[PDB]
Amino acid sequence: TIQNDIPDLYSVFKDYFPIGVAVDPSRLNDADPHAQLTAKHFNMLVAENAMKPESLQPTEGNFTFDNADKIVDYAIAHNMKMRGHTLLWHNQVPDWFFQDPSDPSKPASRDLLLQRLRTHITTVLDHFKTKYGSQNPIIGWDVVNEVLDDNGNLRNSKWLQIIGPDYIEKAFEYAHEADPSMKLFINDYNIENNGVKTQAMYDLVKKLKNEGVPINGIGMQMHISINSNIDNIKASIEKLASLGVEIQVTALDMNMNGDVSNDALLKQARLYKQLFDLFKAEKQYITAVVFWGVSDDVSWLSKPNAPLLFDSKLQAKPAYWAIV
Ligand SMILES: O[C@@H]1[C@@H](O)[C@H](O[C@@H]2CO[C@@H](O[C@@H]3CO[C@@H](O[C@@H]4CO[C@H](O)[C@H](O)[C@H]4O)[C@H](O)[C@H]3O)[C@H](O)[C@H]2O)OC[C@H]1O
Repeated sequence: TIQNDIPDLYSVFKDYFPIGVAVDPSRLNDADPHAQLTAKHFNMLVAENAMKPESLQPTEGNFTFDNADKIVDYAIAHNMKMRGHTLLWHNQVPDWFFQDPSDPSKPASRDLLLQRLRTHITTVLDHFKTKYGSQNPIIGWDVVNEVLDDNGNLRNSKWLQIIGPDYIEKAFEYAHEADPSMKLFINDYNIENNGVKTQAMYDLVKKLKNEGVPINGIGMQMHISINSNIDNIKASIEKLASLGVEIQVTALDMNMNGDVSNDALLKQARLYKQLFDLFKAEKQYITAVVFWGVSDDVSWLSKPNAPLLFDSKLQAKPAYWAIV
């Protein structure tokens, strides 16, 4: 059971930015404590998995929007905005995209893969626009996810192998053409560490924006750890923000490296407080902060862990109280 009388988390940040959360469609019923926690504390929602490519077009032409729509219906019912995650990735994407349909032992051509990407993006954005219209809660999409490798080069996924480096620009062009009302993001992890990947994200967005690619924002996943350096996060935000794009913290959680002791929870609270003070300080750039999961028991990190503000019993942790 949840604590009904403690402060609604997002309300603490109303003069700064929406606070959202990634959810599973099976945790949205009124009587479910995870759904109670979701509606109480967040004013923004993201599908943890239901809007990924395999979740929306498992086989060619066979679109499966029921789970995504269940999440959108819930967001509408609770007056929450949404982020769309994600139109292109190298995981949770079906193999059929990359196969020649007459000979599945061979790869699709550059033109066929680009056409498939255009059809997927356009169908996905047109589905939400035609079904929900002005009530569509989605304000933007992660158009491409994790396109850099950890050395800062372009990740050599099947998209890069078949099409070449301009597949990124093309995804943005297709999404902008389908729905020019959506803010378009490039999303990635490790770009908060102020290392080679941060520099590479800055370089790639600088280049694509100067070429007229309609990129509106950079999504910083923020899968940080109990040992993360706040100074590196602040320097990454400043560097990426200098491009004149919005910054959203899209998938925040904290890896405890197996240490879930009471001492570690107190260290986690001090670090989360510093992190949120930094986000507030950078409110002129940051337009959303989203946690990657509702509570520790449903976090995607392997066990043992304690990554979020609500524990495995759905209770507020020391980090919740430090932030509010
Ligand atoms: O048919 C069933 C399968 O579909 C099911 O497969 C599961 C699907 O969930 C995978 O875990 C997900 C991996 O993505 C994580 O989100 C990432 C987090 O990192 C970045 O922020 C990134 O941008 C996000 O997309 C999700 O949090 C996580 O749930 C899982 O690995 C896979 O096995 O398996 C069972 C079948 O019945």
